[PDB]
Amino acid sequence: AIEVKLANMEAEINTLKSKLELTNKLHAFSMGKKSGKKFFVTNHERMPFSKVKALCSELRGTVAIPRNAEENKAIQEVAKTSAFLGITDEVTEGQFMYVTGGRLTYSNWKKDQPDDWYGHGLGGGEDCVTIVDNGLWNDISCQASHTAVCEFPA
Amino acid sequence: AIEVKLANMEAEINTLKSKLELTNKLHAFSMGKKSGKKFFVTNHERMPFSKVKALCSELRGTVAIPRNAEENKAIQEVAKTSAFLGITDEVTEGQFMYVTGGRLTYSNWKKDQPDDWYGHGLGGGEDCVTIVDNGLWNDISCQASHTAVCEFPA
Amino acid sequence: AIEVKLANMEAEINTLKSKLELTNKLHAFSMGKKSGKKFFVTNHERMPFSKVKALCSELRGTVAIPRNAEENKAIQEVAKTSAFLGITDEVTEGQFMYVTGGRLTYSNWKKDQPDDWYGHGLGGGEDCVTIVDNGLWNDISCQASHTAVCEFPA
Ligand SMILES: [Ca+2]
Ligand SMILES: [Ca+2]
Ligand SMILES: [Ca+2]
Ligand SMILES: [Ca+2]
Ligand SMILES: [Ca+2]
Ligand SMILES: [Ca+2]
Ligand SMILES: [Ca+2]
Ligand SMILES: [Ca+2]
Ligand SMILES: [Cl-]
Ligand SMILES: [Cl-]
Repeated sequence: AIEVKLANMEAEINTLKSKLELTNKLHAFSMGKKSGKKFFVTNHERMPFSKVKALCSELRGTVAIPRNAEENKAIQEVAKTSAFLGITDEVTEGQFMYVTGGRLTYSNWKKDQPDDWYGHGLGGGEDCVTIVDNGLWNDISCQASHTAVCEFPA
Repeated sequence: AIEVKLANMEAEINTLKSKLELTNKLHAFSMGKKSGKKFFVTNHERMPFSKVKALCSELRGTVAIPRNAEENKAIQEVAKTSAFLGITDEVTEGQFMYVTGGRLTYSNWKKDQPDDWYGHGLGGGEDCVTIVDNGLWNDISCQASHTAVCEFPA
Repeated sequence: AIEVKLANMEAEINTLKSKLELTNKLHAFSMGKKSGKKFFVTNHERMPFSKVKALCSELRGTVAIPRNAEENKAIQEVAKTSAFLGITDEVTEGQFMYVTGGRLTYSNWKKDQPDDWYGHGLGGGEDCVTIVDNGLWNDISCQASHTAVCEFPA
């Protein structure tokens, strides 16, 4: 009994691991993940930047980051409306960095952006960035509520 | 050593349980579940009430129930058409009841509703309720087939 | 106490098996699987036939196969564009077989199809099959890239 039972349970566990792996692969496929390509997902909820970061982290992902023109379109395609990107200049004004560290390698800044505008009325300038429906970027208040779009690896 | 092996397997199972909880959260998210809000989902197949209860209960859910405005809205936006609500007046006509227990509070009936049209010839009167595209409710025979839309806790 | 821990472990694994089954049922439902019907899913990615086969097999599914008009409509609605079907005449030219075995029965060929056309330039004739926007079929090169649509049992 004992050792045989324990050995069986090891196989039961290993089997459940593979089944859950498959379940994850099937769910990623159903949500449009393309082979060897990172994928973006949203629940279409609007919330402040801090909450987006917290939510994506809780899903073991990150706030969507467009690294090139293709991903930028992929993100605008998933969001539909304005969405926060994992890029901010909170650490040093004027210097945008990825939430995952490092300076920008790609940008699609809209005409007259970024400007750290104060007139929004939420207080402070603008330290966060949103991708709008046309794919263009705009620095906005991290306090404002925009669509949460999480990114998961390729 | 048996005990060590056993402890290592307990740790594995705990990892699997966490991974499954994550799988569930990411799925809810991908299907639009909003933070702190009920989760409404549908496959679009229409069937009699008893079947919907059996189906949602198989998924550890309940037939949708719009307890307030936003919820009634969410349901009507996920249903796309006439879908059963978890409400019935089989204990006392006119006295609708949440299948989960409790007297009907919020409501969005249609004019001339409920009429309890006992005359369809398929099974008594109209003891069930369906929400339609316009969000309004109508009392319908529980024998009739309508869209299955389940709800899951916030 | 070894035996108590082993018995709790058995119960833990079963609870996990039960939870994963529910997760799979919920996912299929959210993906549009009707009761007692097989369901079709796509990530909307285009690739050669061998790739689609490999991908669906990895998910424990098979390349979509219409066995009647309803299923043909279901697949057509899911794909939204040209997609490979699990039907080919690669074993014996002119005779179409299902990838899971057996001679093709139900068909929905477009007028003048199949024609084993070589004029595409991809080399060889046309041994695979795509369902197009209107639901009609066309034999095509297995080397061409079409939408990956997988089928999972009822
Ligand atoms: Ca076993
Ligand atoms: Ca700034
Ligand atoms: Ca700005
Ligand atoms: Ca009644
Ligand atoms: Ca009525
Ligand atoms: Ca326990
Ligand atoms: Ca051929
Ligand atoms: Ca052809
Ligand atoms: Cl800010
Ligand atoms: Cl071919």
